[PDB]
Amino acid sequence: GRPMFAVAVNEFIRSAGQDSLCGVPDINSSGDFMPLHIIVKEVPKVLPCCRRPKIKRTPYTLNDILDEPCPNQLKSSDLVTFTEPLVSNVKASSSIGLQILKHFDSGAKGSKNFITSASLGTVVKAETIDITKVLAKVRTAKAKVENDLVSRVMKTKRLCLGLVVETACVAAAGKLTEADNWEISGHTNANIGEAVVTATAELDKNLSRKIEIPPGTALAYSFMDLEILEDRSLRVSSSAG
Amino acid sequence: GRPMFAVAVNEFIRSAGQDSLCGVPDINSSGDFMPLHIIVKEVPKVLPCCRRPKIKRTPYTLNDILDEPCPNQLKSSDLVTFTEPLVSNVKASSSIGLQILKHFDSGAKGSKNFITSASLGTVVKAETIDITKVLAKVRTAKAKVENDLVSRVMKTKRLCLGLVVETACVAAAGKLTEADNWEISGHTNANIGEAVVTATAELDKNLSRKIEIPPGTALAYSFMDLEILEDRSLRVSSSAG
Repeated sequence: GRPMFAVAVNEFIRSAGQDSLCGVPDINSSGDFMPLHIIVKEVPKVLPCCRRPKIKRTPYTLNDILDEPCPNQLKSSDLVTFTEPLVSNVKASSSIGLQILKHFDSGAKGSKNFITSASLGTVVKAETIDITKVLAKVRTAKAKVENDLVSRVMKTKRLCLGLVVETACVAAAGKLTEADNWEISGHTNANIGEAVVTATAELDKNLSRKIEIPPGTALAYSFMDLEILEDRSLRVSSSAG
Repeated sequence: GRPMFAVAVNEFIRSAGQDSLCGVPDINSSGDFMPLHIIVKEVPKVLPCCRRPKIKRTPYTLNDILDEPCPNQLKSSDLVTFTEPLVSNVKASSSIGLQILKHFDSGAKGSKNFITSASLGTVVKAETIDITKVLAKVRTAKAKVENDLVSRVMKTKRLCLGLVVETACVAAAGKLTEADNWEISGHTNANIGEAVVTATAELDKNLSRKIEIPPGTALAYSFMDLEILEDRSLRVSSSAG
């Protein structure tokens, strides 16, 4: 489930060829990785900034963080349509493979690999209506010290903020989410509601698991590093992941 | 040159589909990114572990760092043969594009993109003969406090070490390097000495620059994080970049 979703996510990212893309961690968290949402990077307390930071969802958006409002309207358009499954092999010993084996109650009966097949259908791109206006607000606004995330970020040096600016999602019939503020898009001829991932034991075709990826689910996203300066002003920069 | 090499590197990495791969920064540094070489990650003093670390070549290898020797023999084999050029577009405003424009003395005469074409020929994979034996030595050996890199790493918390374990290189007729300790490989039917990258002004086909990538040049590599514990013992872990 959560590992088989990661298979879908990794497959899309490997096919897209964009280095900046980050994977969405689970289906349940999808809504937290839409444009204008805020993510946090916290570097593990054990490691001395010698490990990649851990990226964590938050419930906040940019407007929860700015002293003055800012345009929150988003748009979505079709990005790619996969007409064939994305096929890979996962070794049972890898992190993903052990996670998958957890779902097989009696084990995989000696299988050393899982054959994974991800049918993604139509994937769409969500983004702000006018990224220029949002960047302009970042130049002009200040951070609300009232905000608890803002306070914690300004007092701690190990909390770093990220601003999601673009998200690749599996298609939906209408609005991708109800919580975010979407322009009314179009009813294009696309594949909706058929995204599915399967994993099969290498040594038993009848030993498989399968998850549906619900319409609208975010698969991957790109974000900008968001710095809060000591005078509460802001600055965004392009990240790499 | 250095930007057009980065075009080659990024093209290979985008084609390979391995998330762990890191790009070699320049042709001149290639030898420092072969298996068993040591890299350093230093996080910028300005950023509070909120930026990706900067990866830096060093002149050291694992045996410069261990108290006891360790097998240093490497092997190489053919990985992929590109039969067609890898074609992309670089915007003149991007970091890579401005770097490329520096090489055009009078400017690009208003061109907003560069058409880049990377002919990589046969790319080979360099790796240790027996990674198991090297990991075993990492489990058993200690770090030489005599070593200046070792001392600096143990006293500072912002210096992190990396151990290169696999390198993708453009093919060579014989040994990829003279400095490293290679087994004698094979004289396979491969394309050697034809790797070239070109960039052309979008608005003038007669305005171009071109670099040759010398046989044996490392393009990308994967590394393990190498930790020195307070008791001078060691530990490696898989990285992601």
